[PDB]
Amino acid sequence: DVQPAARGSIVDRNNDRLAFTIEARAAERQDLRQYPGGSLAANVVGGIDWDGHGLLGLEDSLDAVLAGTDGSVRHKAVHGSTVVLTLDNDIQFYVQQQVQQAKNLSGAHNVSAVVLDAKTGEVLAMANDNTFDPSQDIGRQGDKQLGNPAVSSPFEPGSVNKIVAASAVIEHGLSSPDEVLQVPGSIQMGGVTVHDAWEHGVMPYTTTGVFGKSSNVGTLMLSQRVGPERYYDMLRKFGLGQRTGVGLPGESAGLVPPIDQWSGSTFANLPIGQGLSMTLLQMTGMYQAIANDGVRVPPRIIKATVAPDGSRTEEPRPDDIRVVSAQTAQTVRQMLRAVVQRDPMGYQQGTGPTAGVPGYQMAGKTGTAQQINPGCGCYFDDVYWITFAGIATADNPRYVIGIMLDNPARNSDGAPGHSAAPLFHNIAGWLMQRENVPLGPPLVLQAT
Ligand SMILES: *C(=O)[C@@H]([C@@H]1NC(C(=O)O)=C(S[C@@H]2CN[C@H](C(=O)N(C)C)C2)[C@@H]1C)[C@@H](C)O
Ligand SMILES: [Co+2]
Ligand SMILES: [Co+2]
Repeated sequence: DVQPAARGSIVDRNNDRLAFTIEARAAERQDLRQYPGGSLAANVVGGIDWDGHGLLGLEDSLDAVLAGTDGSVRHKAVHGSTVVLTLDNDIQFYVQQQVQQAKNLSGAHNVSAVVLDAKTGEVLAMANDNTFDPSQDIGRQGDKQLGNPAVSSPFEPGSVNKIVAASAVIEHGLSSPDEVLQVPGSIQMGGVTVHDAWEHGVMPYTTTGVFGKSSNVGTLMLSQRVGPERYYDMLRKFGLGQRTGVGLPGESAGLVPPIDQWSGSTFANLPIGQGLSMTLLQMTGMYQAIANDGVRVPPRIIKATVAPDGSRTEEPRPDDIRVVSAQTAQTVRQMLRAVVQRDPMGYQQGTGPTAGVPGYQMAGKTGTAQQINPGCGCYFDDVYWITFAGIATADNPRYVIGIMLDNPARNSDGAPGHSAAPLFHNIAGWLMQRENVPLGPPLVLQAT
């Protein structure tokens, strides 16, 4: 009497299959969910329950689309639609493997990475270490990552947030890349004292150098020119504190204190990336706005759905959001090249030279942010999120990469330190090579 719907499949942007169903026998007939990639993108895809309905991930959140509706006799069975993701399995597989061995090498508790298409904001890879395998029983995998931290688990971004300040001073005409500043080693601001990560007297950093060397004092001086209201406004335009709408269950909104509630010291913290939280996707989404000539396209991971007859409906495109002008966005991309610039004499070296890839105009930003000690309700001294976000490339934006490491003891490649810059190098360089992308004067970070 019952006519069963056949579960639809989940495929990547090139119709490469991630999840699909085969017919078997046991209550006699029995559908078997196949995951040919094992753990590949399982943070996104999810897994099935014993009854063949989704248990978690997109298998669950899109279950209605994928399961269809059983028929009877007459009511015709509505077979499940196939879901096409924006993911590129080749990119996802490379990125997911690099994330796992950045975790092993660095000693971090967890690692995640997001790659967005620069122009559309489509999610090309989203990965975390320790990803579970939905072809095996989930009750055997308590030691595994079953979820999707890149959207669910916010963190404080540290100096990667300084893209907001850079964008605001350039957009409002308050400074220019070549302005020579005078940056003391510390200032008193809103009742507190902010210090640069290195002791120094007054340095003649250019505005480019303030972000290239990640000077907190320089960042806050420039942020004083912007003001709290224009700064908070730019935070919101970059999409912070708000869900992206990417189409994945468990998305966190992060946390941005609304301006009417700031304490006297909020403005001394937010511009350098403390006192607010965001997900890795929001973080990467900020750099996508600058990559896309100032126009933020909220990221999306559903590309389309295919009906059982074979007809294809594209997912509707989210509306653009103008954050800064194209001229401003191009200026910020060029400035962020200083972060990855090498200088043997040290003077004109950024904080992330290992993130540079010779022959390409890589641009990016390093971050280190203290975490909150759960017992004192205060910051740890020596527990950090490490972050990096960057654009490949400044002159031709194609890819946007965001990375977070939860408290590594070493670099992402295993050398002493605690930088994610080498992970960006690996991924960004590989994206250029695999597409045979073809290959000016040094930037001035520090004047005389
Ligand atoms: C931003 O994350 C903080 C400052 N900017 C940077 C930076 O982007 O590199 C740092 S961390 C810098 C690099 N590694 C040095 C170090 O002493 N360690 C190995 C821990 C210092 C600044 C702290 C901003 C939030 O203060
Ligand atoms: Co009827
Ligand atoms: Co290399």
